[PDB]
Amino acid sequence: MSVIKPDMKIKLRMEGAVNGHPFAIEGVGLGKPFEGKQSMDLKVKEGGPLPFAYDILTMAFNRVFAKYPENIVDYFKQSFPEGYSWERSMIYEDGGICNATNDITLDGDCYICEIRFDGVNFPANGPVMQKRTVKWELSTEKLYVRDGVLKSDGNYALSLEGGGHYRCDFKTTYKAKKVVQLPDYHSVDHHIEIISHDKDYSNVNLHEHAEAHSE
Repeated sequence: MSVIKPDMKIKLRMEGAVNGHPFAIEGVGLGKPFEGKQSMDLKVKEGGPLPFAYDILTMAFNRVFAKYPENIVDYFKQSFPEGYSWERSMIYEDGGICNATNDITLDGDCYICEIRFDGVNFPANGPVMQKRTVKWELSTEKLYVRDGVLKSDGNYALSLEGGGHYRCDFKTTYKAKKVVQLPDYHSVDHHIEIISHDKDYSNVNLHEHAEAHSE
C-alpha cells in the first residue's frame, strides 16, 4: 500500500454511558499496522472519576493494527483510505451488556476514530461496578463472512482480584466503506494491557498486539 504506511498515528474520541452515567474520553496513539502493535494515551474529558472498571472500555479503544500473513485476505487494510465501521455487543456473565460502535477514517497518516459506548445492567456488587478486574487474558477472535460483511466472535475473560475469572462474549460486525475482497474464516489472537494509569484512571496508557492465523 501507498495508503497504509509502516508507522501510523491515531486520534480518537469516545462518548458513552455505563448504567446511565455519561462520560467521554479522548486518545492519541501510535501504531505499526504490519507488525500488529499499537500504543495509546487516553484522557477522561467528562464524567470522571469513572465509577466502573476501565477494562470494559479497552477493546473499544482497530483491526488495521493486526499482523496479517500473506495467505489471509486482510479486510481492514484493504478498506483504506475510505475506511470502515464496526458495531459490537459484549454480553457479560452476570447480565451486564455493553454495545459500542466505531467509525474509522483516515486523514494523512492518522486514523480518526469516533466511538459510542453504552453499558447497562451491571450489578452494583459485581466486579465492574466494584472495580475488581485485573486484566484480560489472551484472546482469540474468530472471523467469518456473512451477508457481504465480516463478522466475529470471541469468548473473552477478565481475571479478577483475589482470583477467578469473569467471562464476556463479544460479537462484532465490521463494514468496509467500499467493495473489498472478502476473507476466508480465520483467527486473530490479541493481547491488550494497561501499561500505566493514574489513581482513578483519568490518564491511561494502553498497549495492544494482534496477529492473524488460519493454520
